[PDB]
Amino acid sequence: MPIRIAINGTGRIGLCAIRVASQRKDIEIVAINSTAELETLLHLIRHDSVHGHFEAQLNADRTLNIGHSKNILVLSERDINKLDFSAANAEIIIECTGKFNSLEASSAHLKNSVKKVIISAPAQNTPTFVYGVNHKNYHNESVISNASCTTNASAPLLKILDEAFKVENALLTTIHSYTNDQHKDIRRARAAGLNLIPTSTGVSKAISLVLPHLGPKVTGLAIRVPTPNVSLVDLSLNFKKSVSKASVQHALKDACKHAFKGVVSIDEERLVSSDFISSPFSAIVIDDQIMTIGEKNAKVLAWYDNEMGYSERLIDMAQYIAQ
Amino acid sequence: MPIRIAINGTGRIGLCAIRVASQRKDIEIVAINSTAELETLLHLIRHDSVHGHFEAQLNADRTLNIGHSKNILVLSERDINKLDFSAANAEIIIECTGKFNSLEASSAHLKNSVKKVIISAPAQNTPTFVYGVNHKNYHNESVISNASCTTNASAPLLKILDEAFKVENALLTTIHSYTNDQHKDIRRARAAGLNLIPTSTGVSKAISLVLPHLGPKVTGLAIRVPTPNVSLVDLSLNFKKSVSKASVQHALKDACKHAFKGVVSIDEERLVSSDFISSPFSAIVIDDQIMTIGEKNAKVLAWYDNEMGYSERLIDMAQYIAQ
Amino acid sequence: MPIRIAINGTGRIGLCAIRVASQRKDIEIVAINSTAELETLLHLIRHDSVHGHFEAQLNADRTLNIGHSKNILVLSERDINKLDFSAANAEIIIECTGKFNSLEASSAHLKNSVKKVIISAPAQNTPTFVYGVNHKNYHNESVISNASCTTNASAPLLKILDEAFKVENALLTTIHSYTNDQHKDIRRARAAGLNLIPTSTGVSKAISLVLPHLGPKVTGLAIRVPTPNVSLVDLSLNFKKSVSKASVQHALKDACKHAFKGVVSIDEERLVSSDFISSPFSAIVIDDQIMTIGEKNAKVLAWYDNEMGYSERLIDMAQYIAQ
Amino acid sequence: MPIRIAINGTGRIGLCAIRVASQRKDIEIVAINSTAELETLLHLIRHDSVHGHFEAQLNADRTLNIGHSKNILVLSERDINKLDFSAANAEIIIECTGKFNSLEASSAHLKNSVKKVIISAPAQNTPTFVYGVNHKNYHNESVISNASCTTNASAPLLKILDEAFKVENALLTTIHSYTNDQHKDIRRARAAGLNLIPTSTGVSKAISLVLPHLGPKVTGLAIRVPTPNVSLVDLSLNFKKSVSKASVQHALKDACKHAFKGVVSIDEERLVSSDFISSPFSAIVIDDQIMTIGEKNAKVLAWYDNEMGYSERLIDMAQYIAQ
Repeated sequence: MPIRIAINGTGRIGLCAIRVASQRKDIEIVAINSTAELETLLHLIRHDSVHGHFEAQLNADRTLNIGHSKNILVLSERDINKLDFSAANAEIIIECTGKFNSLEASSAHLKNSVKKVIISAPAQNTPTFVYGVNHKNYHNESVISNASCTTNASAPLLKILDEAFKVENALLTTIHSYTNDQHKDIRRARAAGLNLIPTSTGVSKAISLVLPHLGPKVTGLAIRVPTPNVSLVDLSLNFKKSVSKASVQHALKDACKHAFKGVVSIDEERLVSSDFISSPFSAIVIDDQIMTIGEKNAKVLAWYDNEMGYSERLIDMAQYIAQ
Repeated sequence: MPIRIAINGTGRIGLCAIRVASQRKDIEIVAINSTAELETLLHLIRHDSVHGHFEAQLNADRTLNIGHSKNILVLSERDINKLDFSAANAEIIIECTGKFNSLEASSAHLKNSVKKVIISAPAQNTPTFVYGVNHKNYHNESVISNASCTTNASAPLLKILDEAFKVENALLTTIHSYTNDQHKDIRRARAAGLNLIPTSTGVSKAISLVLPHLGPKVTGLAIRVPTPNVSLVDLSLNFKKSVSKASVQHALKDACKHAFKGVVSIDEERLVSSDFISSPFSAIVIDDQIMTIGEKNAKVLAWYDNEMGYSERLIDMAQYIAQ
Repeated sequence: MPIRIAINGTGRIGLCAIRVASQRKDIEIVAINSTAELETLLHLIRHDSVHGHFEAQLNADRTLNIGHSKNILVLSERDINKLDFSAANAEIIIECTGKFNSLEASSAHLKNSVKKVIISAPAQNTPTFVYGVNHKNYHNESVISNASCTTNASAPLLKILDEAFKVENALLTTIHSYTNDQHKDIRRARAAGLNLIPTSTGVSKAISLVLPHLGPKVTGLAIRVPTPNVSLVDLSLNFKKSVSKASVQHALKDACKHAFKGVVSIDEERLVSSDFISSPFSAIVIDDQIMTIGEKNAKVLAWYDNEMGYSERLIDMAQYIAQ
Repeated sequence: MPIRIAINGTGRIGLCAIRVASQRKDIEIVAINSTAELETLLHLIRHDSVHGHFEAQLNADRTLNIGHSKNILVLSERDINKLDFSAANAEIIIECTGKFNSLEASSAHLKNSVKKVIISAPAQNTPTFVYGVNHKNYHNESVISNASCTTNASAPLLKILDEAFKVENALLTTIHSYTNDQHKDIRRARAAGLNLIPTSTGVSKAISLVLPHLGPKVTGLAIRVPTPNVSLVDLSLNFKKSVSKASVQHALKDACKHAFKGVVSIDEERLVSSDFISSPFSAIVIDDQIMTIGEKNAKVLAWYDNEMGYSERLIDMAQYIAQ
């Protein structure tokens, strides 16, 4: 029987999760909770400025029909304590509202038929997993976090490169595309659309949750830029083992054939950011721009769609934790 | 007597050089050569989408009157061999067309009253100087290059940090704003306005010209982004001496008080890119985003206006080489 | 004695109103109410991505000192019923929060020393005035609306052209720049940053409030575009009197010399949108693009900064209603 | 036998024409002339920042294989007098370089196997046709123009509305998206990427070529905006017959069912500009934003992709003139 999931929240990540989940034969979306009116929700599923058009229909009984999910109940309840996914017999909640990003808050979902919650964001006090990095450490936790799009891109690369060459230290800069991004930090009060905006983002702590040995050896920051969706991570690494451009390229390519198949990819075609809109990978390595200096240092860049790679991992994690 | 300069070319750098030079009492712009009609040239001097409005007038005899340069002869001759700055008695040519970026090509200017040429770009076979880095090595060369805006930003920082801590290696990434940017590299055939575009840029060779000891120890790349003017350089460095965030901050601040006064600045106000439009500095360090990891590694970011800092250095170099 | 005003709300319009009011010797800003911390508010006054840097200081007693307003009390009270501008003896409130855009809601300000409220937006059930159009009809109303930036641009032009040629009908399209814009209309749910977005905006009703005879003769719409601040209105008019391009140009120019001096301007210099960032005019006519067809029809375009023209009118209206 | 065409020039319109023609079973692309290297041309066919990825292969003999065109000879000859499409037996040239936009210049193609030329731009002294408007007036001319994307959008609407209601006069404003746009007009010297730019465009003359009775009754202008591809035309019309919003809607809808089937479409779904990227229609009417005022005036808006609608018409015209 397909895994019965419900999506809570229909911002960008929730909408992408709907699209992704609808294409998986081992998933049934049984319910969506949205603040939008039904026809607005249908509109936003069908039409997207970056991801294009998508087929979705309304059934006669005003459930939705999308891909393999032919009978999706639509709810509109803001209060998590009143919200009741029981009529749809949901087993896993994908928590995409941004309002309950903690263990205590999202635990309010655990009632009736619901067994598990995956939070689509970093979350306070919450066991955190990145698919391909530490997801096999999962041990039946009922509320988990899928981390951030940034960590989903950088943690796979760090793991691959540490296994090959042994990371001594690394500095990460994320060029974070935020046109579609819907703090004690004064720069967050300034116009996203007109500016490059450097931001601290808790890189060391994030990495520590999924790669505990590396957390203390890495740090970095983000530069928010006014383009949509496709972001880049730039890792500057110092290794124990000597490296060349070729050896770094070969280590990354080998990983994509094996342990990170379907999660990390290599671009050998010299493409640009817009070519990776809607890419399902967590990271796409820019093969020709790998460089080394001295014996022990390298720079590695990788693209990612900050919605679609993440959302593909979200649903991968739902299938995994359902077993 | 003020130094008699002529500006060849009225693209973005030539126009910025006009504006800069007009405000210096020790400079007289005696001539401008432009492919534009006279009233078009006047328009483009007065009105700029990023640098705002500027006072300029046309004299009765149809010379221009701008700041301290009250009698600017306007020429329109494409052929360097026919071009004759003699009627204006020009001594130094600021070569801003992009058509003669070599020692052999720009040497065609050396005739009549002209003694020296400064090329506003990297140039083949041409002695290269960055103000504050190696300009005191100047030894009466008649044709020189002022390098690139990128090297003008990164070379001062490398020099400061090497003097303080000894650079073992460094990796540089420039986030290059190219909305106002008027190769064997296929990515250059793609839409600048819609994409992040990674590009090789010959970092090691560029640094080697002005900091020969460091050239072999540094490399990097650029990511072209569709914002105007204000760029960022991100340096990831490994040092011989142990560093902290504080010690790096103090080394940079001390340099701006002394050896790099008027060339490098520090931002302690947590500003964003648009705040540095039209800045005269080669680099403005982002003080709060300096970070270290391990004992020996640091990341330093700095802003620059890719036209105005460079153009202020261009005119600084003209005053210097005139002695 | 200068007129004692307080600004409620420090979004874009409130910040622009602060800057404007600070430069008027007949105004004293006595208080600002803001949800921001004091140092954040100071930052946002001093630094603006589109309007540039502005001088502001903090006094020893932690009032603000800006231009002619040397002792500005800073409050932070969200609840209009608890908010008390009495300590600063404010007489007029400039209501810029967007939360009280009705006669009933903004009437909660009328207590203690406060005599009048000007709402910086269209407001339900509220007497509405556009400076230069109908402000001389003011008759001591204690709560008024300054309409919208769009109506402030279009209503002056309609008035001028109706007086000259007699408007039979007109169609208005506003190209509304919304990068800095902080409904039953599904298009409002789509990405402002990536799209041209056509929107109904109640043109006929808006015009009817300030030009009652014309309201029934005009309609139109807006197209929201992802550029900042500088908008354009495009009016297509059918007149009773025959017109030429020249006669329309002359009617507009004459009005700017007389009845609309300081409110409407003419651009004879063939400028582009960025040249009018921070312009104080309600509308700047694009003289060379006026056209006619047939005997009776014309098209007239005009620029405006959707923050600064409006905010200059807001303070003009405060001075006027204070008498 | 399929019609043998060759595409001269591989800018945006040439590349779109390749993609379009490759999907038509009654067309064979026999040759492409490009200044690009072969692998660069292949890259630009396969990867597009706005139109996405497209399947194309290189055959063993280094012809291209795209859709129904399995044997495309690739040439690289800049000189029209040396260029020889004979080896590929081309019958119709689609002239997309922008270098030969006149009857005299493009007549240099008429040699060897070539019978006809279609110029993908307005062209001096050249018979001009818009598909659906006047293409049935074609009478075996050997060199023709397909006009501009703007005229392809506006002329169909003018024809429909004139037939229904009789146009007395009209004013047209085109919001022309020019991020992907690769004069005596000083505004053309300013930064396209940062500005709204009003431009005269010879509307009356353009319309006169395809709708001679209407040319004298219409005029207008363009406003160039920094978004990609999807443009809007805004027509303000005065009619002899009385109109309502409903009657205008019905006239446009009826035309799309009949005389303009496949050329004009209606949007009843309240979509935004990005939803029409790569649309094949010359114009897509914005049904809900049609408005009238008085008895005789209306405003009609319509979207178009400024590359793809035009390129679909270009190939439609090639099939038509081949008969």
